[PDB]
Amino acid sequence: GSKTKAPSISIPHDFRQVSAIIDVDIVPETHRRVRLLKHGSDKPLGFYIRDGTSVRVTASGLEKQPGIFISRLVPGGLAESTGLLAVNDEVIEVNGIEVAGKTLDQVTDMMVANSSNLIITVKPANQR
Repeated sequence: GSKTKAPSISIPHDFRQVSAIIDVDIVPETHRRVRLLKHGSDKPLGFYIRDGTSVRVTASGLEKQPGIFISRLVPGGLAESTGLLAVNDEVIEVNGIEVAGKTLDQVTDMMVANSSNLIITVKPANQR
């Protein structure tokens, strides 16, 4: 019963400026689909992937899980072009294939199998 909510809340954030990486307060998780369009040419666009230990706090304590991150970033590469993303950031998907629980070799192979339609999902580890 009753219709109690706040239907219309209005907190307008003024910012119609083109977003450039100004970093002070909190880096948003821009799930940036970095796509490599392989078409007659198969070049590393500038993003690279890493396999490393991500330390998380579980009920078992501080544990490390294998996670896919960025390994190297080349200036001119789409991941660098976004600016919001750094080598520290985490990888989630390749095209439409999740990389979680998969080997690095497998992730690299997958992105080559699907290089012409390669879209990589990365998520900022620049948390605050």
